[PDB]
Amino acid sequence: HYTFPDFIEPSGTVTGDWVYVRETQNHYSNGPVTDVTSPEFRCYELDLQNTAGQTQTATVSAGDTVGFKANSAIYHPGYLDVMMSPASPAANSPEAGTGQTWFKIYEEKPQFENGQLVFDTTQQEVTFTIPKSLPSGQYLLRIEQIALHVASSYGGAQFYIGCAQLNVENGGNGTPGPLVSIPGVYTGYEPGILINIYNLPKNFTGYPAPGPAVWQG
Amino acid sequence: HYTFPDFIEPSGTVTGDWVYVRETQNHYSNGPVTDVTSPEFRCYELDLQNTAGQTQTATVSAGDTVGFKANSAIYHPGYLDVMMSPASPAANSPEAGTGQTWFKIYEEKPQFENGQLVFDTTQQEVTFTIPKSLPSGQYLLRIEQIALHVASSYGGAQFYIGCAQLNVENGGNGTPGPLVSIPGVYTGYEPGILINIYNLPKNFTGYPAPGPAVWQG
Ligand SMILES: *[C@H]1O[C@H](CO)[C@@H](O)[C@H](O)[C@@H]1O
Ligand SMILES: [Cu+2]
Ligand SMILES: [Cu+2]
Repeated sequence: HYTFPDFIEPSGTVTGDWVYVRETQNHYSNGPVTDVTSPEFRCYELDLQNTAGQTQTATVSAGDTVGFKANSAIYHPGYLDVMMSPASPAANSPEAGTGQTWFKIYEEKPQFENGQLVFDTTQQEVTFTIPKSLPSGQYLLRIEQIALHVASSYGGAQFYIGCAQLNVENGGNGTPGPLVSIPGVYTGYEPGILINIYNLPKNFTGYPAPGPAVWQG
Repeated sequence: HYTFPDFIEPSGTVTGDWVYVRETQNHYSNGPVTDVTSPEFRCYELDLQNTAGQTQTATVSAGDTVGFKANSAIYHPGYLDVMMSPASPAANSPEAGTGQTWFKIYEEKPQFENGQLVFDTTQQEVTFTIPKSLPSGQYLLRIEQIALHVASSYGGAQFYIGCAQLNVENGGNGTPGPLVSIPGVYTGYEPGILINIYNLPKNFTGYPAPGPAVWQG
């Protein structure tokens, strides 16, 4: 149970709560979204229609390292990913990211050792690189942790999400892919989402990361 | 989130919901006790004063195999124990087991190998032997699973509890010990209760079972 209220800007400053990140519904409860088919799986805003317009947009350069800071240690075992979408008409529009335009730029997978998965549950700041070749333009940047501590049953996986609003400058001519929709990216039946992390399947050879591969940009 | 509504009698019959097991407060929620100091940590009854009187008492013999069936798979990782107390004035008295009279008879313990804890989260029926040397008389039989999936913080451990009411016949001359009170047995600071199962401390040699040593009778 945690939120991602703070955008970490290119020079390493942790910005204010919900300044550049769309304030989420769980701003107080810290509870997860658990229905991957729901529209609110996209950015989980306090107000899906009003929150974007109350959120500022951060200017960055393609190639910059940026991040999020969680309100506590990211204490559930899971998979973490960061996905991006061009934001049309702009980063502060609620209609941004409603099409098949999302691509993955970063992930942190559990390790696999001795027939057991290995997790890091002590991280609070998550940082990563905005790809150098990413074209200039407005983008949504979505952090997602899939917490798997009770994921053995359908709808058991817990998703902790935040969407930052970006204005990306000094971009290249890359073509991000593969592309997915959110919701749409998951069914809930994926082997990395519906999973018993404590007693793994017989032919388990490593954590299968769900959704698109990381775009090499 | 599970309950232990069904007593498994000596012949292997899984008995009806709450017949010999005191109906618990989470009879619908399946939610856990989290305050080890609370009086209801004892048997977690729907009504601490009324439930015992509405619960039947199972006649068994010392040496018999008995147990509990949970209402689903016991799917959280943790530590399971079974404790007993002589029940005065009777097994159906709410006053039973209010003293320092509890002893451990059984456990299911997580394993430690290569720096990782190993759990079994697939069991639904828990069976065990009532020690052959146990003195004849009325007893409470308390099953407890300490779920550790979120136990890294104080009060994070989740306790799933059921108390069966027994009339033990054909007993022996054993003297059960060591003895504890419930509440009283735990403080919540035990290294087996206040614990990050995913990222274990430097000087961690193996899972330290909380509470008293198993009484081998
Ligand atoms: C703060 O530091 C960042 C990261 O090195 C730069 O991108 C930025 O121009 C400023 O100097
Ligand atoms: Cu949580
Ligand atoms: Cu539970």
